[PDB]
Amino acid sequence: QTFRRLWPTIAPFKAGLIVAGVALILNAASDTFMLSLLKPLLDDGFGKTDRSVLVWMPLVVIGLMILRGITSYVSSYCISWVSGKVVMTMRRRLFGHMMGMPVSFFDKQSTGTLLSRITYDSEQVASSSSGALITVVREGASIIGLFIMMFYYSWQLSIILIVLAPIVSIAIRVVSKRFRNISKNMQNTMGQVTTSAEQMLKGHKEVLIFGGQEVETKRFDKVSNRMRLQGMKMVSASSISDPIIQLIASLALAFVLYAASFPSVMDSLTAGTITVVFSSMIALMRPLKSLTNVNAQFQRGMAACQTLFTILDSEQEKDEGKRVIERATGDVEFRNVTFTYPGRDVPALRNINLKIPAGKTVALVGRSGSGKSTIASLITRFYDIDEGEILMDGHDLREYTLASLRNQVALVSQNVHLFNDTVANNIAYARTEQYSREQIEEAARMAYAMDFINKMDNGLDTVIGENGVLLSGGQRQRIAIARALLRDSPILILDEATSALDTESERAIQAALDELQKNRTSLVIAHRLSTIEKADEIVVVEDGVIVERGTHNDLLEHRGVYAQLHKMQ
Amino acid sequence: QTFRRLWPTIAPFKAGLIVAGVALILNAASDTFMLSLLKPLLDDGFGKTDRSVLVWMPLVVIGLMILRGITSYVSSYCISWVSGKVVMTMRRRLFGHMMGMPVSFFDKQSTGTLLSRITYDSEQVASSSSGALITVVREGASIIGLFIMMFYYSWQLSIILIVLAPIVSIAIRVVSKRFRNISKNMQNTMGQVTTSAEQMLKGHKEVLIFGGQEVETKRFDKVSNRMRLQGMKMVSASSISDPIIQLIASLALAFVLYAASFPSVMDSLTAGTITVVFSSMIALMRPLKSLTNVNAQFQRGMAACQTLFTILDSEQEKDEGKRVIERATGDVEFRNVTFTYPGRDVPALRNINLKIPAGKTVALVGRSGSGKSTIASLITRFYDIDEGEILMDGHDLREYTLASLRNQVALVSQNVHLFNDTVANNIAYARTEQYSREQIEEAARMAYAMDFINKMDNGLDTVIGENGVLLSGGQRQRIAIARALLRDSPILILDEATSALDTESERAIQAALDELQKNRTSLVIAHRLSTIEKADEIVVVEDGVIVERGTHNDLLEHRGVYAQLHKMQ
Repeated sequence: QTFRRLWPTIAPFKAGLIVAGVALILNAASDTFMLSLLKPLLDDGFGKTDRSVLVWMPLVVIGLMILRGITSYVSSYCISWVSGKVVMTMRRRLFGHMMGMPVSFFDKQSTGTLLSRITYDSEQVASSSSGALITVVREGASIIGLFIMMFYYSWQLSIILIVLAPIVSIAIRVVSKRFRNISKNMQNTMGQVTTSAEQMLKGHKEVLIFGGQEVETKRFDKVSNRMRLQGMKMVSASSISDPIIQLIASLALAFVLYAASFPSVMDSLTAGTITVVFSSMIALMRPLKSLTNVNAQFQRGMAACQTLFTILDSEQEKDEGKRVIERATGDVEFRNVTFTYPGRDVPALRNINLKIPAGKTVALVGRSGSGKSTIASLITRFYDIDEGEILMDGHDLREYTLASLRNQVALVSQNVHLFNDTVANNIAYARTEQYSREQIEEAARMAYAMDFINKMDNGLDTVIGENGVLLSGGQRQRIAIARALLRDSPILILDEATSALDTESERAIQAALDELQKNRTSLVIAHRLSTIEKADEIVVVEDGVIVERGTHNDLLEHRGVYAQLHKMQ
Repeated sequence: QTFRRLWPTIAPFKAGLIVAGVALILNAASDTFMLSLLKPLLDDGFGKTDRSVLVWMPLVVIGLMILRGITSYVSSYCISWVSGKVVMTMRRRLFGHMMGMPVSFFDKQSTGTLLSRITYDSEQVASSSSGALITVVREGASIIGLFIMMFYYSWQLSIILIVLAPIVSIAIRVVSKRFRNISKNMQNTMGQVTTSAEQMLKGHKEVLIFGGQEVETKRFDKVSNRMRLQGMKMVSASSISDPIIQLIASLALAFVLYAASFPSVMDSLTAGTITVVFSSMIALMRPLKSLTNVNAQFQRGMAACQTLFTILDSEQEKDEGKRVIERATGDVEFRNVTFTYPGRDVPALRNINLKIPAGKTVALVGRSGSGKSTIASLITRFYDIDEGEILMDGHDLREYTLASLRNQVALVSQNVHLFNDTVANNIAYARTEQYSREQIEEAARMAYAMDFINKMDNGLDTVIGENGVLLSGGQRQRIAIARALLRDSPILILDEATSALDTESERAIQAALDELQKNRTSLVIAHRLSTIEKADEIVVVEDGVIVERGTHNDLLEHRGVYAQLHKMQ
């Protein structure tokens, strides 16, 4: 169905398919013709000469279905490798859906969407490989059991099991429907086990540090019991499906009783051998069980790949296209640009038409919490949606090829999202192309005895707590400055990094980058006097509105806000 | 084996066990006695009177094994519910292993250890339920097929299939061994898929904000291909196991050829009916396939519950026991206490014997990054290991019942670990017992127009980005102060929370808590003049050593460090 758009994937796939199918074909050859042993065997009194070739053949056929063992295995390996590689493909590509998602909403929720990957993934693997393989094995045996019976034995007897097979068919049909539905929406509901995992992330150290130890327990209570009884729900749904196929195997098998009874009532036939055919009948219902269980388990397979295609696709929006911006610095000017993240809530910026040149490194100012941060995601184009619009350098903000554009600017956030790392990465990361640890060594050392860890330089291969845990804030803070010591891009901007820092390496890095980078606009906020005197221009934009700008020295008298800023401290 | 310590879990379990077992017993009754239909059926020429009761019975037996359908289902539901509830139990309890782990090492790594839960969990469920249930169904049919053959038919024929069954036994034995081993260490190796998920967490927004878009791809390259070819590795290992049981079903089934041949060579018997018994032989090898696949899949089951018991247990260390500390404030004094997190690296604190009373709220000072933070985890007893030792109030730090002890102090970290939240939690969380939103309303409002979000108070039910994303830093910072507006405990301490804050609500909360809490020692660091004048005592402890303390006013001349601190800014 949708399975038909599963179908395009690739051709060598088709090869493994044919491999397994013909394999089962050769499961069937000696199960049916197995009956073509027992069949003439049993009737003829074996005589001796008949007993001769008879007693001879089991050696042969036994070599034959043990052969069917190895062949079966072959096809198993091949198709398995096929299936696996398919999973591989999806996992990456739809990871290109999730990275393909990115930030604007992908802000909202994180690790629920995460576990989509791992645990909307693995069980779909198992269901795919296991389920599919076990399904295939079945119906060749069943089918052949029918056909051999039908024409290869008897025609009104054909009418018999072909009374079964259409009706049987519609049975698998309705089962496939009701159940593909129910357990489909099930795994939809189990994505809330992914919720569970997500929240139990959010445990981490926090409750531990308040001493709230029993609310966790409550958390796994509400969701865990719900989802676990949920599992039992669909297990009972499964063993409910096994009857509905069994009750049609009860009416179907029962119709073999009619087959058992009706010629028995009036036999135009010789029972004789064809009695043997009934053995197949027994064998026929033997795989029955598996299917239900299988299908249930396998139903999973169709289902999340389903939701991954469907629910997984959207929004890597675009770029009009260009080059990179050269390191030649543009000028940052916007027109009537304002936004707020939520909804009907009015834009957090009141409104603004940006203007600055580059080479003017201006002190940005506003009382915090103000969406003062927004310009970043704005200017970094985290948000394309623009009330008012931007052509920077006579060409619009969104005409600029994505990374190449973003190769205009780097930044330090209000805070740090970092890795477990040695010197290896979050310094050397920014663009790994230069990892040179001469160049990295002293390049980070351009944060000037951030090279110094405490009375030490770290065993430079020693990895860190992901956000830095293993020591107090300063050094990692300085790292968060250090990522910008490397990549240079036609404009750079930094903010609020100084949190626990000393004033020393702070200011020395101020003038240091000044010297280094004069001619980019470098924009920043401070609660300290640090840049607010020395930034070659000053601007105070508070909340979503600019109160003032120009040279701060004008603004100590011109307003009281900056005055008191200094005047207090 | 270890399965024998799986065994203690509970009794109603035993009930469901008996349920399923006797169930399969009644699968078997009419498969064997099914042969006890075909058997006398086929030989006797049916006559009519023989044909009468014969053609009669299929109605009966067909009602009987369709009965076996419903019975089978019953036992399925019951045992399933059993298995599920067992999983539930573990998931919580060993979550009490992981919380049972806590911080000291549990610092080191987070979300790899995480996915242990979800994806060392779910597949173990599937393997448990599915695998176990499918296993049980098998050997009752096999066994009975043997026994009915052995004594219920023929004794030297007993010798036949009991030539099989011991040898067959040792076959399942070696399979169980080699494979329990190999796929056991496999899932050990797949816990590195949990690694994968963990790192792809660490993608989140960071690379996105640098523009490093192709290193991710590399990350799923190295691990993803490895683990996926790893899956194929154990799939091929499985379909390698199916032969080794098939080659002993090739030698075993082949020994049925001997059974087929040897009496055929010289028959002391009447073949006749007992020819029919061979049908069972065919049916016998029919379940064969499943086991291998099953066992492989099921092997998973033993395995992580294995590693969960084993690898999951340790360290909720202890408490000597006491009451809570009363809100009556102790005095914080240590003896020769110093530590550093890493290894052979010498303690980050040089050494210290703490002393302060409570009611003295002292300005703690040191250049940051210095392990200045450590005292927290120290004093909060995140680290029991103490070079030098502590009896605070003549009774040791570790004599104090855990939370109750920690009910002496609350704190704001150097940073924020928070939730998606409305007003609902991270303010109201601290101890949910008072969520009172009068009391919460103005209790958080004790952060004084932190009540104010921007020109607004949030729709007070509006949840936030987990770390607060939806607006700039200030308000959530103030929240991180607000968690301490509620819980009071015989001492409180706060640090570095003011990061983007204004000075206004900062200082007003300073004196506000002063007024409110005088008589606890309240200890803090600042890069601002804020508390450094007004903290009723002053201490500068830099790096792992105390340089100075007393009244700062003594220390502006007495050292230059504080002087310049002010004197610069």
